[PDB]
Amino acid sequence: GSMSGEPGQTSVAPPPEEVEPGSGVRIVVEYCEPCGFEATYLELASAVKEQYPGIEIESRLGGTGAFEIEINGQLVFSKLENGGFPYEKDLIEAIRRASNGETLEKITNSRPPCVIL
Repeated sequence: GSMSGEPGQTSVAPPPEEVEPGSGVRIVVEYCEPCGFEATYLELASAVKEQYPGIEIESRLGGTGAFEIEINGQLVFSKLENGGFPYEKDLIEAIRRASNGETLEKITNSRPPCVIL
């Protein structure tokens, strides 16, 4: 298939009021520090703080070229399975579904880790 699909439709804008309604979650981007994946964790760490300054997003270790996302310290969506290509709405809707107080998407882990040759 193609990497493209549903490009950016929204436009830019100035810094809105200062409110952290998304407070109530602890994001934890698990990635291989000693690899060079920070380029992605820093590109969002500057946009996540301007959105939800109330939450708490820290950096943790993964293992090797990994990017296990943990909206609440628990892997809910791996990047080594899909192939990457995240979404600004997928990284922001994490706390919106977690802080909601309702069950979130879980994995049964009935299959091995989708490798890549």
